[PDB]
Amino acid sequence: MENFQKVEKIGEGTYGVVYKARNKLTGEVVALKKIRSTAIREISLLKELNHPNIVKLLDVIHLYLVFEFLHQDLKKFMDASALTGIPLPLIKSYLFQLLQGLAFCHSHRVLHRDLKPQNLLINTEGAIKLADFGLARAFTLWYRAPEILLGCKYYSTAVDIWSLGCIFAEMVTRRALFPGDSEIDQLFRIFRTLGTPDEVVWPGVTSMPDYKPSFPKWARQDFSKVVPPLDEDGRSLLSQMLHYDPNKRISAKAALAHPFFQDVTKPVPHLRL
Ligand SMILES: NC(=O)[C@H]1C(=O)NC(=O)N(c2ccccc2)C1=O
Repeated sequence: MENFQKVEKIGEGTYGVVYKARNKLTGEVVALKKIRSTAIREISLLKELNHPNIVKLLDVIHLYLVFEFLHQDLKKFMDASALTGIPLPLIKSYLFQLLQGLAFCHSHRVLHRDLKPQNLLINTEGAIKLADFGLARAFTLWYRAPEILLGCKYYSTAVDIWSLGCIFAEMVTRRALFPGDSEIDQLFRIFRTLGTPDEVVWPGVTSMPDYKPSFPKWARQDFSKVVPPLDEDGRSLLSQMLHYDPNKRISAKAALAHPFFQDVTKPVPHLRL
């Protein structure tokens, strides 16, 4: 658009093509997202959701969304760190920061609903920020909470804690926890790991729209097997983020007080930009 000069195509997304652009009025570099009234209302409310761990929506040019620009996303970083693995102190700092952003948005009744590594942006200062926050409501299974896969219509902020659980496990193991090709394959990958849910562990699950009594019954695996060699604090946190039951699932604000974060620090990553 006339205020901007597109500098380079960054890539793509569920919403459209993403470009690095330069504001000609001010020389600021931004991310410009070309999208494919209640939507623009909703998208616009997102302008007021400012937190240091949420990528800032600067304006909405009715659609192009102009966002604050960051050089790298967590998927690129993990891919680069795949041989060696991200050091624990950094995983912990990132998790802590993402929990802060979530707790903020969740306090304002705003959910992401589509968290994935390509949506988590990182800088050289050690920050990590949530991109595309809110855009789903305003208008890749791998990070989807089981309530959504089972057809719940009124899912909650819990869904983002699940997604972040899955990411936390991926940073630690250097492998996606639940890499599904179908909703059913997504769900079976989950069940094969945490076991097939039932009323014991998830009260009301059997009433979910897509629940089937004929689901194969798998036994739960130990978390020490799922995220070796994460320590006890980390595993304990992770198990609470990955509870089937959305009401048992730890809140972002609760997670921040977990003892895994007792010695959280803010390391700086090794970025090649
Ligand atoms: N602000 C953003 O949403 C973008 C950003 O600043 N930088 C960035 O690399 N991306 C991006 C991330 C992953 C794939 C394609 C583009 C953003 O979406």
